[PDB]
Amino acid sequence: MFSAGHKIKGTVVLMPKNELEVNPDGSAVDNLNAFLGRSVSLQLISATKADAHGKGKVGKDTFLEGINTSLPTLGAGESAFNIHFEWDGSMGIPGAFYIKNYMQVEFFLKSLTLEAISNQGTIRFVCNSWVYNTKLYKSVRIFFANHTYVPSETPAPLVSYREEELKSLRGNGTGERKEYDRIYDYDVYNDLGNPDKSEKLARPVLGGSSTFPYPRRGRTGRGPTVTDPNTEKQGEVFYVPRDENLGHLKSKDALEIGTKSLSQIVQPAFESAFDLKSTPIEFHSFQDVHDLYEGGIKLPRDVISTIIPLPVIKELYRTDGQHILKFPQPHVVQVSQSAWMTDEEFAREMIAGVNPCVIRGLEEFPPKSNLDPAIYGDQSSKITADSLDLDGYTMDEALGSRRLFMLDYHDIFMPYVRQINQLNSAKTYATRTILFLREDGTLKPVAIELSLPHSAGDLSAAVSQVVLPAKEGVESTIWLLAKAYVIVNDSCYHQLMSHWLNTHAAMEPFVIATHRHLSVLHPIYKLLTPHYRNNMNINALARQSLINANGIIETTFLPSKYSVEMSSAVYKNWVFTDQALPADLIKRGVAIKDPSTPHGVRLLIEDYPYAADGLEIWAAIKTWVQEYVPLYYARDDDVKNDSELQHWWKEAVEKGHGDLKDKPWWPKLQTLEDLVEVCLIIIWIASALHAAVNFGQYPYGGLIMNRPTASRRLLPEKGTPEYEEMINNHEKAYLRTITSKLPTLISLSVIEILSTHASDEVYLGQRDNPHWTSDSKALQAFQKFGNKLKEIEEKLVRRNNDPSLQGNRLGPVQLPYTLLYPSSEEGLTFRGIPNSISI
Ligand SMILES: [Fe+3]
Repeated sequence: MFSAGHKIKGTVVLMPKNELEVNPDGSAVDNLNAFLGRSVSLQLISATKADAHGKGKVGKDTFLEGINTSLPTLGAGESAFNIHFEWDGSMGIPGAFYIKNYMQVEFFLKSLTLEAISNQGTIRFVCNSWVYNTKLYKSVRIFFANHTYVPSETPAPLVSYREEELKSLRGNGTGERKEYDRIYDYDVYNDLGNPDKSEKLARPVLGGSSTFPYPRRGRTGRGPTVTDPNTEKQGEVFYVPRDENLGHLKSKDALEIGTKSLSQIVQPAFESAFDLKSTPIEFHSFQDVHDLYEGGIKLPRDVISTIIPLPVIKELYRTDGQHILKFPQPHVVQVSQSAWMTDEEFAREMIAGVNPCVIRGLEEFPPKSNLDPAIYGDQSSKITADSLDLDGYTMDEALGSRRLFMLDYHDIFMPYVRQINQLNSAKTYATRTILFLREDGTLKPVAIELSLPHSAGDLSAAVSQVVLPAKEGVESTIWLLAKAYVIVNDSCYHQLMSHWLNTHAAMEPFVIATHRHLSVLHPIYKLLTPHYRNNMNINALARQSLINANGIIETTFLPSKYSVEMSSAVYKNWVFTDQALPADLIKRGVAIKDPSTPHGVRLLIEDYPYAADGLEIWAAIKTWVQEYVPLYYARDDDVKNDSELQHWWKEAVEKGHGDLKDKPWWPKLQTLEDLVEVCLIIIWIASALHAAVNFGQYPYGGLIMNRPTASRRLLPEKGTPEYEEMINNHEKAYLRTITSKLPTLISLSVIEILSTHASDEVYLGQRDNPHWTSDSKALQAFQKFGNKLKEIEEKLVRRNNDPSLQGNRLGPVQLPYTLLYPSSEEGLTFRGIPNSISI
């Protein structure tokens, strides 16, 4: 009965821990009824009625009453609970709530729904957050209703709560971070080396210096190593704010745990098989490589037994359960097993492959170098115009008609060649490949320059050289090897720069800044956060097993211990505004500004799959951001006066990407134009850019010959048995040059995991909850965005089905370019654009 205290009917949906992360000895059930009694209490907070302090009034401690089992639309191992609050109309309208978990074990709170049949009828709270036992928290967990507000629009009673929650999220910059902590802060990459285990595992700190600038990462606070105070000590779990590590109902969907298992468990098992000489140490012919996805590879019983039961890992190979591991057939060989060897495919993959964003237009000949000849010797190119086959065109005609392009790794790799070549089993060249756009619209490679630095007293007699296309004799073998050296350069740049640096590492500082300065009520927070899903989690796991000293990348890629620092050298030239698709195309000389076109740019290679499909996605995102922003910012002054926004941007730049705060190109955030730009670029990088460079890894690189990760020797001298091998056994010559069999098994496994779409992925044009905001306007705009993406996909399908575009969109491998199709089912699909860098 009501006595100046009326009742509000509410429903709590939560997931018991044994749902998102289960294992036999991890189901401490204590079913539904244990959540009753005095186990969980919530308190409504008023958004309209305030106390003597200006803070909204707080209701009574209310405990769950019972298990609600009414609506079908409730899945994912979720449970609904009935609860009633004593909230008289005088208490105003609830806009938030406190929650205390008195149980020992934490649970995952999905939402609260107040069916307050009066005003708006229904008040919704989308929580999606783990609630640990109350004794573990310094302050009570607070959640807000799904309303959106810029700081100036926050209801007065909620103003203090909004700011306190942000202060809580920031922490104070000290202390070892714990599992239940939700503290976002920055730190340099000083956690990769392992000096305490060995001086050989000591690595330079990346970030915080002019020698090694680098984006910041999430602070973990484990403390100094015993031997080095600048290096953070080892830890079995690399912390990420609690909700950044949400589980999966299905174990097979926890793809990010794969790298740890592969490095620590699978790799040592593979190694033993080789140490015991139970399998040939090297591939002896191309068929030995093809065998991996056909009949498979035979390994010792206990190596199969070590692999076969592991979650995620067991999904990577088919097995007989005793001796065979069989990898899935890579997309690149599904129609033709030899097409990867063609010059047509080599050039096509530069515009439609795994790394379609490095090629540049060449407007002068010969190509020039900006490196010091005093250090590296004469840097003039040795490629002669007269030696090239440009389909009848003269050099001047090719240059003027904008038909000359290049894949230039000369200046990028030259500074590292000497030190990489001093390593055992690592030999590389700083390569440059010249390409010509034929009249038929396809690209053809016309020359490759294999350069080596030359200094006084060089012990090595190896010299630089230019290799030209050849289809027969030893010359054809030399040209095939030349393409291999180029792809090793490309694979390394792709893995470390196009992929790791530009997406994973560049985005983390924005994730941290967003949680530290934009409240969950903020429209820009709601706009950006979906594009951060799993990013910090995958990054922390990467720092621990992928990019760490002796981790997966160092043990499978050419640069070895120099891998990650090379990406710091490249970061010196990373420009935020150049990450925008149009600016990138223009900067690389593959497109020119053209106001008369729909996208504002004219492509110099009209059928450049990545760029043409990408511009369509870029346009759809821009339209969405341009429609969303106005809903909350009427004029430029509103942007300038948003305190959270200014704080967020100031920190993202001066702290997150602090080593480059001194650059002239950082956008200011004083106008509506600036805001749309920064958000558009962030969303682009997290979704489409990452998808384009990530999901083709196994599809193209699943055949080691197509995408070698390392080279082990330079070209042989004419009078040596190695030279004789090129003439007599070119397959063996090729295999001895590229990645060895053991590291191949490990790298194929990693890229297989990274190219897989978890079944619980949230794609571009999707949100994890249909009530992310109460604002119907923002909800309409998002609907248009999704409809437009479906429209774009129909168009890309037509492009792939158009025979006149077969040369660049399909190639001799007959693999339709689907990497930029917005949607996809689960698996290794070669399509689908996730909202974020989630793997
Ligand atoms: Fe990735």
